[PDB]
Amino acid sequence: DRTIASSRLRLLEYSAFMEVQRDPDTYSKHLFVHIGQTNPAFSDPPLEAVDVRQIYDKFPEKKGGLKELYEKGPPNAFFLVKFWADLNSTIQEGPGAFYGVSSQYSSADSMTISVSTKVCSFGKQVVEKVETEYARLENGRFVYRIHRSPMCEYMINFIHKLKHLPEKYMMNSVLENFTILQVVTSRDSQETLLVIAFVFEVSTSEHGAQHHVYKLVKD
Ligand SMILES: C[C@@H](F)C(=O)N1CCc2ccc(-c3ccc(C(F)(F)F)cc3)cc2C1
Repeated sequence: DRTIASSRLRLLEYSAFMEVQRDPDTYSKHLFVHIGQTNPAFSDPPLEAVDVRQIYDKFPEKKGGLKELYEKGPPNAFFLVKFWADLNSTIQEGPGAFYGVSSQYSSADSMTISVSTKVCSFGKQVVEKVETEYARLENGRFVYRIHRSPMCEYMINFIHKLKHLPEKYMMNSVLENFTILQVVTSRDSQETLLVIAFVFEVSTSEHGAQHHVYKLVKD
C-alpha cells in the first residue's frame, strides 16, 4: 500500500551514512541514501510494477538468486527501491569517520529475523553481510532496530572512490552495474519475509537524497 511491506514485515526506515566528530560535544552526519518512515495515505497511488525478469541479470542468478527466491515466494514480499544518493558530503571526511547503516522494521508477530545484504557488481556477489535482529514491543506492533551497523570495507572504498570521480555522469555509469539485494528471513524457519532490490543513481542536480519504490511482479 505504498509500503515496502510483506504481509509479515514492513521496512520502516533505511539509512546509510557517514558520521564525523567535529569536537567533543559535536557530531556531523551525512546520509548517502535514505528511506524515512511515512504513514500510508488513502489518497496515495499504488506502487508501479517492475517485472522481476527484467532485473534478474543485475543480481546473482543461482541458488540464492532472485529467481529462485521469487519462485519460493511470497511474491507480495518482493520490492524494488531506486536510490538517488547524496554524494555531496560537504563535510571533511577524515581518518576516523564512522560508516554505517541504520534501519527499522516492524511486524505484527514477534520473530527472530535474519538480514542478508548482498553487495553486487555486474550481477556478481562481491560481499554478503548477515545480521540477526530481535523483536521489541512498541505501540501495537513489534519493531526491529538495527543501530549503526558498521559498513564493510568494500563499500567504504567504493563510496570514496566513487566520490573521487570528476563528474556525476561518470558516477551514474558506474552505479548502473552496482546493486544491493536485501533478503530478510525468519531465522529458524528461513521463510522469506521481505526482499528488496536496491538500484542506485547519483543525484545530478542535488536536492539531497531521493528514492522511489516499485513492486516486483512476475505476470
Ligand atoms: C556490510 C554491507 F552491507 C555494507 O557495507 N552496506 C550495505 C547497505 C548499504 C546500502 C547502500 C549503500 C550506499 C550506496 C550508495 C552510496 C553512494 F551514494 F555513495 F553512491 C553510498 C552508500 C551502502 C551500504 C553499506
